[PDB]
Amino acid sequence: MIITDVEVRVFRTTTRRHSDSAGHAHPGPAHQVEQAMLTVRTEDGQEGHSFTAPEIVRPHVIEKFVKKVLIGEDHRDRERLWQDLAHWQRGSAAQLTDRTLAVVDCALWDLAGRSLGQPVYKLIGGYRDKVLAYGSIMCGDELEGGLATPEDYGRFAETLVKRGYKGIKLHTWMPPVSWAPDVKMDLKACAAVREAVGPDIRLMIDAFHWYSRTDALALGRGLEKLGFDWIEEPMDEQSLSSYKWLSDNLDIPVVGPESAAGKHWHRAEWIKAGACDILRTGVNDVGGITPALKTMHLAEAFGMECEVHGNTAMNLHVVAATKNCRWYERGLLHPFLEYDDGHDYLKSLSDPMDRDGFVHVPDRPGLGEDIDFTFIDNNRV
Ligand SMILES: [Mg+2]
Repeated sequence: MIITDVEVRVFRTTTRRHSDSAGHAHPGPAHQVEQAMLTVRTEDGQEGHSFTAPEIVRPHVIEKFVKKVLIGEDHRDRERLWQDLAHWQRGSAAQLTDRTLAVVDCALWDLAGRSLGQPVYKLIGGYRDKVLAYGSIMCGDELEGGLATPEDYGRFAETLVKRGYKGIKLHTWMPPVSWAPDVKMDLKACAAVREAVGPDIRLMIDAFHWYSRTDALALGRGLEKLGFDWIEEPMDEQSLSSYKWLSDNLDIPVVGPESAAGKHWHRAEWIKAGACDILRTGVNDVGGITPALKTMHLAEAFGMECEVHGNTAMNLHVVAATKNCRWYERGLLHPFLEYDDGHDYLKSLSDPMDRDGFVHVPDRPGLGEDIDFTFIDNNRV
């Protein structure tokens, strides 16, 4: 069960998903994007895999940090290995990130699952085999017929309800969109969606992540008359105090923190200070499945829900293994893209959804990602 190799394979995936200068996703021309796959192998030849961006698992990080911690170690000692990596972050000159911790932890979970022939959520201790998912809409754009106007969001929302989604979350306009951000426009989009889907579909909004306190209050107040389930990260999450203030001034539930650093430790501070009404976590945000589970348990002890940020198997398994999370986040979605088509490097979807809005966790070992190793080999960088 001893780890003998840690390898990274970079390949090209064909996609229409682009990201602007601020990191927001948008649909664009079909192009090839470099993707990396991390593989951990043991003495007996068993392997575990996980995907991430090339820079996160580049040679510098693999040689200086990851191999030194994993090679020659019992792969099942996930807590000891995660803690070893966490301990080296402070002195890593800012290069050993939570993102690197997440991919390594995920590969370790996949390795244990594949080695035992067990789905990761079943190994953790399963709670549910299927879970409701909300359609998470991409940030706004300036594409005619895409997500350029409030009406465009309303029209896309109708399409998502038809698909089966019981919940819908809007990500509104953000720079570099020429005129963004604009609280009034964001509210018009929210109103358009509510008008289009009716009062029975659950709605949420994840607007510009850096609004001032005054703008966030105006946004939240406008959401009141629309009956939205929650307002997500409307202000810079580095300001815990701003969230304590905003929560005390809004009726609508505030969910967070999504992007704030500090992993589960910082999440505890948000609970202690009453900075949110619903907690938030994510495998990529807190450094892996291991710390994500800790954040779920933390929230549960306070009788709170903890909504998991992000799609893909790693997050789906956390959701399936816990009770205090209302949804699995399926997206990001856009009218110009067909999410159900999947990825070219995966033979099947990790998160198939039925016509009733329930995603069914695949009955496959580990994270259950149906990897097309042949495609990856044929498209190596
Ligand atoms: Mg968000």
